[PDB]
Amino acid sequence: TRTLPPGVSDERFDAALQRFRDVVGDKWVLSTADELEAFRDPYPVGAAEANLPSAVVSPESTEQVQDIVRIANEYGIPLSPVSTGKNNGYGGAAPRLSGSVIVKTGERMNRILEVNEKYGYALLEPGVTYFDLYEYLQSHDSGLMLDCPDLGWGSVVGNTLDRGVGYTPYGDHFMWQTGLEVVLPQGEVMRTGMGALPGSDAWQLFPYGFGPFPDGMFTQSNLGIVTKMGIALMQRPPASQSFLITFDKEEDLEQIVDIMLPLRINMAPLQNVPVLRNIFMDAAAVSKRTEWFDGDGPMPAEAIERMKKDLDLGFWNFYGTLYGPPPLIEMYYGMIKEAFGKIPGARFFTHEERDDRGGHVLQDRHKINNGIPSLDELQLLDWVPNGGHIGFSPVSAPDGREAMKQFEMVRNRANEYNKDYAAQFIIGLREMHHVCLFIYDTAIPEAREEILQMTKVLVREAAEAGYGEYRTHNALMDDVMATFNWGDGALLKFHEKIKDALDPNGIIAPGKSGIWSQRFRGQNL
Amino acid sequence: TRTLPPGVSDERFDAALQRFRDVVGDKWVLSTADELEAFRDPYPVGAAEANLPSAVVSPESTEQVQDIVRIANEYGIPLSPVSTGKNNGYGGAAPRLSGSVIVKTGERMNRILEVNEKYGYALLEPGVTYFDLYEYLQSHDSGLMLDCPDLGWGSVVGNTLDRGVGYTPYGDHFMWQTGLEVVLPQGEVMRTGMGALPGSDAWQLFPYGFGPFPDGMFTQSNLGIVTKMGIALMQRPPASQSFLITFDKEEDLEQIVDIMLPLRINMAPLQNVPVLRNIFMDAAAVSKRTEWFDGDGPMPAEAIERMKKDLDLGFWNFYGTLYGPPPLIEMYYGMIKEAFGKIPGARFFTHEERDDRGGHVLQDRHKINNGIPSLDELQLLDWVPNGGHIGFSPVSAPDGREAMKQFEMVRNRANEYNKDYAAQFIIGLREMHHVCLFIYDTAIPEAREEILQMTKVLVREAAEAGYGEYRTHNALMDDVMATFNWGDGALLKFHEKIKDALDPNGIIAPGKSGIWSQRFRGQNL
Ligand SMILES: *Cc1cc2c(cc1C)nc1c(=O)[nH]c(=O)nc-1n2C[C@H](O)[C@H](O)[C@H](O)COP(=O)(O)OP(=O)(O)OC[C@H]1O[C@@H](n2cnc3c(N)ncnc32)[C@H](O)[C@@H]1O
Ligand SMILES: *Cc1cc2c(cc1C)nc1c(=O)[nH]c(=O)nc-1n2C[C@H](O)[C@H](O)[C@H](O)COP(=O)(O)OP(=O)(O)OC[C@H]1O[C@@H](n2cnc3c(N)ncnc32)[C@H](O)[C@@H]1O
Ligand SMILES: C/C=C/c1ccc(O)c(OC)c1
Ligand SMILES: C/C=C/c1ccc(O)c(OC)c1
Repeated sequence: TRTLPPGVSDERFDAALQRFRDVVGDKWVLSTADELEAFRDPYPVGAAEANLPSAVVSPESTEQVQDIVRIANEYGIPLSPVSTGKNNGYGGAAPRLSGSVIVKTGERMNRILEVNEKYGYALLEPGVTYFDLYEYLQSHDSGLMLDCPDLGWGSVVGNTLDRGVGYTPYGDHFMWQTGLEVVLPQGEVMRTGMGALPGSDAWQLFPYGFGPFPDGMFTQSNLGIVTKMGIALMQRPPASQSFLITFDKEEDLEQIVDIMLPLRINMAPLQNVPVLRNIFMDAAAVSKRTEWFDGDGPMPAEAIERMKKDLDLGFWNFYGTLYGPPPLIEMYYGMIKEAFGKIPGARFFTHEERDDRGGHVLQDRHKINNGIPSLDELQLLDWVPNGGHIGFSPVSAPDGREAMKQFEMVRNRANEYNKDYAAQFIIGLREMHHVCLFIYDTAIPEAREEILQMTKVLVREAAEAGYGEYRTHNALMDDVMATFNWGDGALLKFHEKIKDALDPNGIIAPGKSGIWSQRFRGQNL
Repeated sequence: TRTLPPGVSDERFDAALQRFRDVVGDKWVLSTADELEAFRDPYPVGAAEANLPSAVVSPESTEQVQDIVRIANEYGIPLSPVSTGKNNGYGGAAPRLSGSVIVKTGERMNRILEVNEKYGYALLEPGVTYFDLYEYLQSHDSGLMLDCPDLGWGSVVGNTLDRGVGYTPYGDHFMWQTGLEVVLPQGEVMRTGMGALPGSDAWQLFPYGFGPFPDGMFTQSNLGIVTKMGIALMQRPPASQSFLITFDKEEDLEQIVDIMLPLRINMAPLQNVPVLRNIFMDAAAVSKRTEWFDGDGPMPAEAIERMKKDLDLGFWNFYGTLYGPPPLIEMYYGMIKEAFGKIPGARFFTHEERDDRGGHVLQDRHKINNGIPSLDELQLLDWVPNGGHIGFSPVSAPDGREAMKQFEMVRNRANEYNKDYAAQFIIGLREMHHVCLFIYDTAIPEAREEILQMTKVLVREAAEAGYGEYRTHNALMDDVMATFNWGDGALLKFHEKIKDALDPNGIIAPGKSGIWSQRFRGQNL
């Protein structure tokens, strides 16, 4: 049947659609079943249908966004804002609440408003992709570099709004976000920071402004539709060098992490955001599962050994980058070798030293860690047919015992539900994002349901061990928010109060981060 | 006459006081005229009496803070939270709204809850001063260092909650804040970030947690009473060196700033937060005004030259610190000399090369910039009798011309109101906090009034030129918030909406940052 917003009739939904067309143009509102297929989660989770959009609206400007918001308030139509809608692993462009209208800001609001070479910043609309900004920087012979996630087709803005991550020293996107413009849930427009001071030139210079600092409240949030965002850009260093350290054993995880911490916490000699990837992650990037194993169930030990040998990789593979004058690089690299060289079986390779298939990941990281966006990691989804992934993404202390515990816990369930567990620890100064990608066949109802049930188990079991997720998929948002229930669910109650105050009609992305406005609470969708 | 909360009778106040004594104990509620004299602003602004507390309550736990808040809500009594109450220049411990009860959290909530050597952080109650944490670190032979403002008697927490600043690489306090516990305006308690996850070890490891990120909303804010805060701590480097560069001309300001920017924006060779201080600031630190000029008006140029010559300082004096192995320090100092040595008249001194009176500020910065707290700068307040100061603190782009225009704009009004303009530019990566301290005799009603009128003029003039303040005094909060009125006052309306939703009875620090809850709006308070 036609997907309709909750509580809204065919007839009223038709009238609302026409008003959206009055604002944006007929070509810029999609509402047929065929046209909406493209906006389904590409990596669906759960057997049953879920996260169904009712329409897609593509506004050209902040004023059109305002008008759309006003219409949605009058009709009681929920709006789900995206930038580019490439949140794959977490839902793609699909709304948490079925029946919502997707507001695809990035389709037409895709301008680079300013790149300031002197002060090292950009001012962006939501449709500027990493590729788009890279092209700009290259075209203008900029001395600045961007910080990108693994896939360059996402949005500088949109990735930041979900507190996404990259891998240069500017890898904490939200840290470097400076100023934003947002349309609030009843249609009012607001600028944060120094941008609230008319005529200031400091909107991208000083993030805080005056008074309570609100920008974080627009991240992983349903408090508005963001229309402009600033971000600091790092100066490109004079030289760089990337390296891979292979570690032979699953059980080396503990020592790897413990040796890493003292080298990272001061931002030297580990200057970039290191990643520690398991052999499933690296093999999926360069090969299909049937190259190593075509039986049933989890891949046997002997098959794991063949991936390692054929690709010349370890069970754990550490990738980092160094920057600066050549002698600084050499000094740092020497320190890294000496430290991690304690682990029996450790082998080191720079980006100049390996040109082979297994080395493809190191070459990709050398691009990414130098702000050169890439789509090479899309190959991961060829690991099994109709491949998809979901991101289960607990936070870990930068402690080997903790990391090992988390690894063992996830691996036990992955094996039990027959899903391959590819791991990427993303290593900050004092924490790691432990990204667990389960790669699966999206066509098969039981695969999708095992994914859902396995990840619900892992959310709960992680939380019982004191671990929480940094980011999650539409299907897990209620379960993850339910783990952050210190003080009798104080955090969620606080969010809901602000939600209801700013969005009295319950319009913007209901259910994002488990935050449902009053009219939807307790309805279980 | 007895100071009472607004619309609260003598008897209703006496009843409240009793309820507060029941919670905290008799000794820990102050309510006599002369016990309250000590909580008046030490540097009063304006001729007329303002910012009068009705009582001070000193809780020993979060549970007590919750009960005090519940009592206040029942009675309609405003509560103005402070940590140590040393926000001198901006109000001291005094409340914005006369008749509020000061909640002096730090008197008895003064425990160092954790200092973690491995992960480099502290979890703190509000009463922990910089001197307290320093003593802890020294006693335990820690490898960590703290980051302090110029006066060590403040609160690690309280300073961060007003987005205050220090001078090491960790000098953006709010940037390094990681987790907090807050009592919300009806008495609910909440932990942010990973602290919301029961049993997490990552409260001080990963700041954002899950969902909308709220910690900024409790800074320069009246949304709660903070009871615990975490902060990252830097590893002490193996060596450090501080330096002074003196510049001879008032007109050198533009070139100093333009040369500085490329050396600062990448955190090297200017690793620390540089300060650029004028001769008035440095002379006040070491000498009284009457040493150089006796006369009620602006200091003549010949007296300025005498200050410079006797103290062997410039009109502009640049202070920085370098850290790391001794060869790194040498490369960076050499670069700094080569760049700033292009300004005619520039002279360079390390912390080993001055033992004279004018060198005293260098020695003090060498402490501060190494996380060694000091109160030597209290000498500034001896510039004139009964000395006080107010901070007029605009943000500047790191542009020489902008810094010069601000300098000239402020200097001109200072002349007109007969106040000396002491300047300290605090230089971030992409912005400067341009702190203007006006030092005056707090005992002369007319001087307190000129300070008020002058600074009201400066706020308006600066906003007409596109400059806003990062932080301000109780007397200026409304005027400063009024400058940030892009989009017909959008930012303030947003803040009011949240305030009213969290604080329906209008209890917590009414008027902080210009944010008044519903029962107080449109009033002359
Ligand atoms: C499958 C996968 C995913 C992945 C990755 C590797 C693989 C194989 N590596 C990643 C990495 O290195 N770092 C990282 O942060 N994420 C990584 N991913 C996940 C995903 O690809 C990316 O994060 C991607 O950049 C996110 O998608 P996009 O950038 O297109 O962002 P979006 O879908 O438009 O928005 C995400 C959410 O943010 C909120 N949002 C977005 N725009 C707005 C506006 N304008 N206003 C309000 N809120 C907005 C929404 O919640 C939206 O859903
Ligand atoms: C006169 C002066 C001041 C000064 C300075 C040099 C001189 C000569 N140099 C400074 C510097 O280098 N950096 C800096 O940040 N400030 C400097 N100042 C100003 C002042 O001395 C310090 O900032 C000082 O540390 C601040 O005072 P304190 O640390 O005691 O903090 P507070 O008065 O307790 O709190 C300030 C405000 O924060 C909010 N607050 C505080 N505690 C709470 C709790 N628990 N809950 C909610 N809000 C709280 C209040 O708004 C409070 O007024
Ligand atoms: C190789 C995968 C990287 C990744 C990093 C961070 C994420 O949140 C993520 O989500 C699917 C994926
Ligand atoms: C020497 C003055 C330092 C200072 C720095 C930052 C401030 O906000 C400030 O305010 C009174 C003072």
